[PDB]
Amino acid sequence: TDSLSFSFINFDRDERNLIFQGDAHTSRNNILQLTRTDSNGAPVRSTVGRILHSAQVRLWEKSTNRVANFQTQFSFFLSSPLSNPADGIAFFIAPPDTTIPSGSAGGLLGLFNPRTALNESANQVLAVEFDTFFAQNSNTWDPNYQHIGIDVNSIRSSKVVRWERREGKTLNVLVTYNPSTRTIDVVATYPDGQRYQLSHVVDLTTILPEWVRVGFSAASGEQFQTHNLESWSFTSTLL
Amino acid sequence: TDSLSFSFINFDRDERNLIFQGDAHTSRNNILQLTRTDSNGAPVRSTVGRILHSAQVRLWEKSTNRVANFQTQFSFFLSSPLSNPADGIAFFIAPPDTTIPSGSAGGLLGLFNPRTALNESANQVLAVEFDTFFAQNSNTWDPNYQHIGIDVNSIRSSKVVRWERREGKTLNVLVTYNPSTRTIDVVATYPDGQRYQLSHVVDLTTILPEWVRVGFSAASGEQFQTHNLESWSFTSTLL
Ligand SMILES: CO[C@H]1O[C@H](CO)[C@@H](O)[C@H](O[C@H]2O[C@H](CO)[C@@H](O)[C@H](O)[C@@H]2O)[C@@H]1O
Ligand SMILES: CO[C@H]1O[C@H](CO)[C@@H](O)[C@H](O[C@H]2O[C@H](CO)[C@@H](O)[C@H](O)[C@@H]2O)[C@@H]1O
Ligand SMILES: *[C@@H]1O[C@H](CO)[C@@H](O)[C@H](O)[C@H]1NC(C)=O
Ligand SMILES: *[C@@H]1O[C@H](CO)[C@@H](O)[C@H](O)[C@H]1NC(C)=O
Ligand SMILES: [Ca+2]
Ligand SMILES: [Ca+2]
Ligand SMILES: [Mn+2]
Ligand SMILES: [Mn+2]
Repeated sequence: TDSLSFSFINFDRDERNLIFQGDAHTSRNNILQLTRTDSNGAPVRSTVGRILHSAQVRLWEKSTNRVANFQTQFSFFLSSPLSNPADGIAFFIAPPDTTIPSGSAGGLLGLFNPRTALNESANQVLAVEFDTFFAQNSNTWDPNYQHIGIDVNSIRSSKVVRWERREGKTLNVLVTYNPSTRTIDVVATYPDGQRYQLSHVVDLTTILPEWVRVGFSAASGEQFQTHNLESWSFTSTLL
Repeated sequence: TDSLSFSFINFDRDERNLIFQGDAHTSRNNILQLTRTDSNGAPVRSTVGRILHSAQVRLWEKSTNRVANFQTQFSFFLSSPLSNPADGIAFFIAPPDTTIPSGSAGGLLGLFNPRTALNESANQVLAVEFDTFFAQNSNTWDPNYQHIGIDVNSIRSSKVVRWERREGKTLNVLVTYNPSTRTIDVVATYPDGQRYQLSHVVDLTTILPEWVRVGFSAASGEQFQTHNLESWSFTSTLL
């Protein structure tokens, strides 16, 4: 596979190219609802949902020292009745057989096991997190504010920028990887022009295997919110 | 899925996004060898191989009357010691669960069952065939010359154009579907400029289900040749 691209303007109840994990489901409004809701659509405690595209990405080739670039765009909104809604949504990249770790329903965002969430040698994941919950006695790795973070094999972000959750409002995001500069760049905006930018230098060939899957994860622990993925496009080329 | 694209500059022995059926395999020269070879690489009798991309294409949407377009490019060469090498290679589109029919190793090109190969109501397939074998007492549906054909639910092509097989030589092909004119167009060239063109009006929403897979099939019966797929790119958008 030397190039791969796909897009979801919205999400289809009869989709065939998504792997659904945990509580992820497609709503009647063509929204990918990652986390569990009750019969009235209200968010509930202790839930993880994830999606991965069924098509795998060749991120690099050992035999030839080629590396892929990628560009991905997505939009989402979060809703909750709580003053401290939790826990957040992340774009992520992981080995193709990745599954939801035990104990990941909460501040580990469906990406990490509590026993190894800070142990880089035990993980293989790149994530861009939109983290709404930062209580310092439970999310001890977090900054003391809502934030966007680039995560490399750890729930402790390598880089963060302060971010403002806006109840019910859509955030649009562009994430790119440049293999020649080994840079992940993140740009996120709200419709009124409020902008967030974050970057981190990481050689993805050192943290991920040759073939990966890409997708999204979200979770709630004892505090909760819906995590509503509205759209997603992805392009990759193996230079 | 509102758009899907992928490409193979050549073929990877460690590919992850191809469904291999029958004798299809990837050679040490990064060639997709569809049909069976012996230990010396020589083609053998009575073999079918097919590949399908693992990602499914939404060809149309019943709920919304949207229809996809697609453009696909590929190249292949055929090799054989015989005066009458057989049987040919086809690009095809079929339901996602499609498998090799029994008795398809020969002039049915790995696409049809002998009992229903001419019964349109029993099939769901669009194929563009490159047919090298036309003996009139066994391939009774064929023109009496080598040909490119557009096949709609039948091994008897809806449209044909005379074509010249060239031993060991690469043919480059572009196939497109225009949903507004419901036209399949085929253009094939050899490096010296020799050109072949063929088109056929067929409403794909009337012959194929909403979700399909795309790929290639080749077969040999009592006469034989290798069917060597060199490259393949595919793009589709659901307008
Ligand atoms: C009200 O819940 C907060 O206080 C509790 C007691 O200190 C914590 O157990 C609780 O942590 C869990 O919920 C959060 C938010 O969903 C989650 O981030 C964390 O991983 C735990 O699941 C929370 O701090
Ligand atoms: C020498 O084989 C030709 O003559 C035989 C006797 O008439 C046929 O059985 C034979 O047909 C089978 O092979 C061809 C070529 O591979 C294939 O197109 C056909 O479907 C049969 O498998 C062939 O005509
Ligand atoms: C980190 O994880 C690896 C693999 O599970 C393990 O060998 C190592 O001991 C762990 N480190 C700590 C400090 O637990
Ligand atoms: C064609 O196929 C259909 C479905 O298998 C069958 O009902 C029909 O009788 C077939 N026609 C003939 C002439 O065999
Ligand atoms: Ca957190
Ligand atoms: Ca034939
Ligand atoms: Mn965080
Ligand atoms: Mn024919």
